[PDB]
Amino acid sequence: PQITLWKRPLVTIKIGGQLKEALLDTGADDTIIEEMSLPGRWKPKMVGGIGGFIKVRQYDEIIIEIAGHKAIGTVLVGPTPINIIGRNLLTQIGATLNF
Amino acid sequence: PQITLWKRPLVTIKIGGQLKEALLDTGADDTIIEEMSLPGRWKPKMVGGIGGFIKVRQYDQIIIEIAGHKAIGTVLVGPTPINIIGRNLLTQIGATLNF
Ligand SMILES: CC(C)CN(C[C@@H](O)[C@H](Cc1ccccc1)NC(=O)O[C@H]1CCOC1)S(=O)(=O)c1ccc(N)cc1
Repeated sequence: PQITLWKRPLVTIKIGGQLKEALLDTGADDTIIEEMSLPGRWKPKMVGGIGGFIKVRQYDEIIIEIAGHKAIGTVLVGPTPINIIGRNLLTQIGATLNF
Repeated sequence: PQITLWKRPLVTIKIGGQLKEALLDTGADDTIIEEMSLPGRWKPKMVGGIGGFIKVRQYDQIIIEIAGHKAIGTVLVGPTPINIIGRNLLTQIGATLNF
């Protein structure tokens, strides 16, 4: 699809067997999802931006379906105020910014 | 242009005759730039990011060029990790997300 930016570019995703809403975010280097259980090992990471940093769990090799497009990569899990699909997975679904 | 997302989508902007670098951020509702002088009056604004909400200065009807496209609109000035062009000005320059 072509998504305009009059409103937040929210899409449905499937992760961990769960349907969620997430923001398509070209300003985010990596994908971050609100607290949930994911399989496998993880390591701690700090991510920050406006208002400072938060501590997250980094899970690798996670499959996520994004508006019907499947893609695999690292997913961070932590107390994000919104679910964010960052560049590490946007590239996999062929997302571009056009103007 | 068509901008892929393998690297951060950084572009040149011009504000007040000065060139700066900024991030095209579909996840940002608002445009926020690092401390600088802008003309006119400002109003208070609370901006929410990954770490919480912070106080910034809101300037309206500011002329800004973004990768050679003209925009005139609201610019926030505050503690940001990088200059961010958000949806308020991305819409003006006709940017869309495509996949
Ligand atoms: C600040 C930019 C450079 C980076 N962030 C992405 C931004 O899109 C971020 C996304 C977001 C939306 C709403 C609430 C919370 C976060 N929007 C943001 O702050 O909007 C502010 C700035 C003006 O408008 C409002 S991040 O969330 O800190 C982050 C960093 C690292 C990764 N791996 C993932 C996310």
